[PDB]
Amino acid sequence: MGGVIKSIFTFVLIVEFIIGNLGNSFIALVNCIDWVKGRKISSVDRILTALAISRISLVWLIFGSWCVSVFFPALFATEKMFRMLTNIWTVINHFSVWLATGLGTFYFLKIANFSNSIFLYLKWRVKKVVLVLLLVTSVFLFLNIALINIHINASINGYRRFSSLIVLTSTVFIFIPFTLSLAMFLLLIFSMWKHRKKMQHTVKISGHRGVKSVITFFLLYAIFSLSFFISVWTSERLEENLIILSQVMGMAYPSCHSCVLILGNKKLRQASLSVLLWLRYMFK
Ligand SMILES: Cc1cc(C(F)(F)F)nc(Nc2ccccc2-c2nnn[nH]2)n1
Ligand SMILES: Cc1cc(C(F)(F)F)nc(Nc2ccccc2-c2nnn[nH]2)n1
Repeated sequence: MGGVIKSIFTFVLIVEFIIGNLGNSFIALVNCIDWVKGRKISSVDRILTALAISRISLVWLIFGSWCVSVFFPALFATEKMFRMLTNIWTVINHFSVWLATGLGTFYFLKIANFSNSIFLYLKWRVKKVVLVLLLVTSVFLFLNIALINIHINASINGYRRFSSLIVLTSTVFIFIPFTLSLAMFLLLIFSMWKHRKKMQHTVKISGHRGVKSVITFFLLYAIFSLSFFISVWTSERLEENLIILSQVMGMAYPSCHSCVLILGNKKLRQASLSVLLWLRYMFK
């Protein structure tokens, strides 16, 4: 039963790798092309391309880790790699997750409207707010690095793997930005619903159009949240082949969330449709 599970996990990891690579590469390439040929890019475009760069870095790191675990695994068994690779992974993943959270904050501030003066101040200071949020969050990165390093050092000292708790720490420190992003998304949905309710009563229908793209983000949130809920249960519930399971699980968000951005964004959606129609045309 182990062999079939391992093969299925490897295949799903391979498809995740290729899909994430192609999606993030498409995002970065279209943004760079539009930058080169005039087309003054927007702040959202800059954030999207930076996120794509971070995600391609993360997927390359994870795929290299998998290759090292497959080819000459003796190197992977070394403690030095166990420490260095996880440190670089946590740094890159923290930066990527908080960049995504910054994109969400930019959306929430730019689009949503409220009567609370604090919200108005953050709304009109949005550009400095997101940059400070990215800079101030570095304290979380340093604390995560210190905690993971001390935990692995203690585990090694006791030994002279114990990933059930390192993965727990990673999940705990990944839920922190995710909860804020979910709360902000719910707040924006509430704002849009209230705006449309108020618009449908006084103003006639002839006069919150983003609900069309809200459906896909809800699906992504649900799927990723279910996978993460399964993660904590599986970390202690059963089995011990967590290396491949964790290696595939940690690559879902940067591999699939990018496609959601592609469909949710008008520019990326138009680029995807143009690519599809160009593929059709060249076929002749
Ligand atoms: C591909 C790879 C290899 C390694 C390792 F080489 F360091 F093992 N780590 C990780 N990062 C994780 C990401 C998500 C969940 C868990 C870990 C995790 N497992 N063990 N340590 N961190 N991803
Ligand atoms: C591209 C796009 C469009 C829409 C729309 F449906 F409102 F138009 N919504 C989102 N999502 C968010 C919305 C608010 C706050 C944060 C996120 C978020 N968090 N993580 N990723 N995006 N994104």
